[PDB]
Amino acid sequence: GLGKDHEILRRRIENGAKELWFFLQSELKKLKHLEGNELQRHADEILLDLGHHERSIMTDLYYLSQTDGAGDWREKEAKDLTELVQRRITYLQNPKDCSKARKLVCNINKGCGYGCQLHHVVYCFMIAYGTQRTLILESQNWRYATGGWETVFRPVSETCTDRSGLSTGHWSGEVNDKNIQVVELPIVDSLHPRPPYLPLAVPEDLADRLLRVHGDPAVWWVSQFVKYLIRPQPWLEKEIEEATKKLGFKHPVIGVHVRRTDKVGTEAAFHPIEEYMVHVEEHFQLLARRMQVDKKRVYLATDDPTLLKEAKTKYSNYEFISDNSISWSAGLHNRYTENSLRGVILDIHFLSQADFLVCTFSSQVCRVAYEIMQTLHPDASANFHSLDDIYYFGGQNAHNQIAVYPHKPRTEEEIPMEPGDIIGVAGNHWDGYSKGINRKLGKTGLYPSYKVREKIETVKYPTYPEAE
Amino acid sequence: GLGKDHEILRRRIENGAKELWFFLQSELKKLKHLEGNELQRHADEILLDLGHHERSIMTDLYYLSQTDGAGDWREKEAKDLTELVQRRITYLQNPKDCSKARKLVCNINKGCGYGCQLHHVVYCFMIAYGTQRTLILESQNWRYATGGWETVFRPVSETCTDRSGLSTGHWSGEVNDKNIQVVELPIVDSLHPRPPYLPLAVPEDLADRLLRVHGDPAVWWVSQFVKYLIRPQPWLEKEIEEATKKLGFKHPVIGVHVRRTDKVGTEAAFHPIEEYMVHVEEHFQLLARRMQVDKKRVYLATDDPTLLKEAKTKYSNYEFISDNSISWSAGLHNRYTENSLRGVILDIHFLSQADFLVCTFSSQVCRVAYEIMQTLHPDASANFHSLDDIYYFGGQNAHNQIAVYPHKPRTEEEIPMEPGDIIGVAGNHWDGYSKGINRKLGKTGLYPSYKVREKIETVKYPTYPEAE
Ligand SMILES: Nc1nc2c(ncn2[C@@H]2O[C@H](COP(=O)(O)OP(=O)(O)O)[C@@H](O)[C@H]2O)c(=O)[nH]1
Ligand SMILES: Nc1nc2c(ncn2[C@@H]2O[C@H](COP(=O)(O)OP(=O)(O)O)[C@@H](O)[C@H]2O)c(=O)[nH]1
Repeated sequence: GLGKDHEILRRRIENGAKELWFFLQSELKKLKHLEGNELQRHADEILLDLGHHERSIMTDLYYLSQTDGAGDWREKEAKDLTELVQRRITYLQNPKDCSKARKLVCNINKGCGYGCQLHHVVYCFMIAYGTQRTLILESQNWRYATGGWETVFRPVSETCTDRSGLSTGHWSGEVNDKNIQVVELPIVDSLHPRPPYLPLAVPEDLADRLLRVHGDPAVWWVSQFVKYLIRPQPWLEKEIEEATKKLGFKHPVIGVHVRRTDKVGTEAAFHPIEEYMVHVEEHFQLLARRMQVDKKRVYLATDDPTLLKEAKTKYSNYEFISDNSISWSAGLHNRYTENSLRGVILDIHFLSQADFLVCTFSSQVCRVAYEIMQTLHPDASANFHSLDDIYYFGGQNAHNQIAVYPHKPRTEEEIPMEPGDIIGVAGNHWDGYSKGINRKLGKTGLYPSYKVREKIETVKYPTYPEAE
Repeated sequence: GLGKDHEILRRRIENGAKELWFFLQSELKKLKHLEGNELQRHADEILLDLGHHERSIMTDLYYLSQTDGAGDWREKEAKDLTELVQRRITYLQNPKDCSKARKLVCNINKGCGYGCQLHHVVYCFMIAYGTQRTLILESQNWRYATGGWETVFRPVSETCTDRSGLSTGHWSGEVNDKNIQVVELPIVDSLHPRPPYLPLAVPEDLADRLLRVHGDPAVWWVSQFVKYLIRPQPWLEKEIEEATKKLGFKHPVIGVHVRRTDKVGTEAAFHPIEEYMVHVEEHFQLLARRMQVDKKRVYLATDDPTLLKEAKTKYSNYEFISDNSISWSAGLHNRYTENSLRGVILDIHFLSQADFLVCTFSSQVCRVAYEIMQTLHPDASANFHSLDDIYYFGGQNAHNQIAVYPHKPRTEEEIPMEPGDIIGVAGNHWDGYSKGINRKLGKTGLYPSYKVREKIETVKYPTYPEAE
């Protein structure tokens, strides 16, 4: 039948939202007959009260997601899917005869940072999976560690790591390469023609089961290849375990990635420590409603060695967990060394293990951590707050949404929408509005974020029946 | 396991609420840097936007309550519970040997109106059910019908309507009356001592099952005795069927009870038609998100014969279903007579069949309609908006709540609250705040309504196993 707690919680969520609406209607009407100081003090007081009121609703929603076996079922179903995908990838990557295997050769040496390079391999991997070719990762002279991938990670194959074959060619399309045994894939920006096995689409054979389980199936798919790629060598597995003990990493803990140095004034903006911490504080207030928070722990990953001292001074009621020598190694002068490589691998590891992630998704470092985080819980798709971009995968196809409720523009900055219009989302402004193009009309501008739904794209991937 | 629609909807409720919070933080920050007419225009625009947003959340919460068979299950369980209770009541009321049966004698001539008098009979009935006494209703000279209860309703017993017995006494307590066959019950104001079988408590053997099904078990329990009492005589049953056809009562329709005449200046205030209609319009806006509303219908029940015309000209886009001659029969100089009794019974009936009820809960007329409504759907506990009181039953024990989140008073009109404090609630101001007494501190004042939860009270009632 129906669960007692499920029904109490659903009714409490309804009633809490109603009480919030009652409160808002009364307070905004009072507010619009004030001025000067009294107007501003009341505005602030309303926001304070709304914060706690909204967090109690979120708290009941968290409980609703777990009652009456839901949490256990979601865990068992997520575990079952990941074991299936990993089992497929492993079968693909370990043919019996390497001399006769179809192969796709990826070169790690894209000229960029660790996250960008890791995502390059993921993109190679996703296309190899889609074309039923064993991924051959060539990583000699990898600028972080010229010994190659196996400096930190397991080889991507136990049986087939050789690039030999009866015929080799540069990628030219799935059909043309039908009978070519070894195909060389370039970086995505040089890829012509593009195949369908790219983010943010998901395999159509997994799409239905994924909706039952995960809030963002596109990231889940990406993360399955990240999971396989970062299988640690024995020594790295030990380094992570030793770091966990030495740093005192324990829960609850919130991860904060503050990207500075060369990202400032090229691809992203400078963000002061206070802009990250408002969301850290907001989230610990949430956690405190459902668990006791002995100590407010923040794992701080940054390429600015001076930030740790600044944060500690400004937030003395927080315990900042952070490896300042790792920060030093991320500086421009030492970035492309093995010591630095392991610094970022560890920072990304602990970022990914946190209960919540606050950062700028414009940085590949945070995206990797967010991606890995998906492999650690049934549905961690919402456990982040980004100060700029929404989730994206460099080289993805167009991210589209579908308008569900009509919108009449109130200013010229807003675009109109009718239920069913394809909206190409460029970003969420985290203020109730997103920016995108209404492809129906060809107009670009702002629209209310709640009035659209995600347009999840599917692709016919192989399902590797033999892997069972 | 978990339903696909259930999970999509829960996540959409979460995101919808997140986006509402993002919107409010942005818009309230903007409001506090505006003044004058500019400030008032933006505040009105924000409220329009918020309304549509809140209803999209409420709509999804509605859909959530129906997915994966929850509606069918809720329907079947509500039917079993009422069939069980009615079967028990019918067993209690119809002993084989009336001359030997324990009886409780109730006199209908409490000096008040029909709703108050019906609830007096409910109060007698409830105490009779708890003490395993057959209810004996004495209704001669009823101010509404000199011929008594059976002028309109069926006798409360088919086998035992005679007050005879070997001993008789005035109420003096279940223990002192253990061996007294016939006990005479006064009105609740003169009841000494009080037994446990009064609202808002519910029977402990039903309490868990009612929480799975119903949002206000106290009203559900009351409604079970109302349902039994208003079983109609043949002439009145046909009268109801003919009024339905003649008035064009069909769905969707919203019931509006406007109580004036002698209630104004004594127990309630005058409320203009506009005040009821804002909530009528708001609920039709909600309904339109999930269904096609061909016409916006209102069943107007009122004791002011001049209102139907004013309402019709003020709301030319609405269809008003009303019996103006019933409104006239309710006039002060002619209210206590059968034709008027018939009028209020039909008015209450149609109010109770509406999809939503807008009224003043300070009027017993609306409370009766709200109670009957609980017997028409699995869970209609929330299908109302009162302009003044919350639900209450005349004579009920103290309605207490339990503070769940702490509260520091911002003004002197508010009371402090700590988790666990017992709060005796006087009312809900429908603005985010309630009024009550923090019984721990002995302070009266205002507190945020969402910070408390309802303290469901249970009583050990007989279960009448023999009734199966
Ligand atoms: N250890 C560590 N290294 C960082 C951090 N932020 C940036 N770096 C270094 O700078 C590089 C940034 O390049 P990339 O991973 O492609 O991410 P992006 O440039 O921020 O988009 C990383 O790979 C690291 O080597 C940090 O918080 N910790
Ligand atoms: N037919 C009809 N009678 C009404 C209406 N409002 C009030 N009355 C009459 O006035 C009485 C009001 O007394 P009561 O039922 O105890 O409720 P209350 O006085 O409003 O709290 C009703 O019982 C009716 O007899 C109405 O809308 N329709």
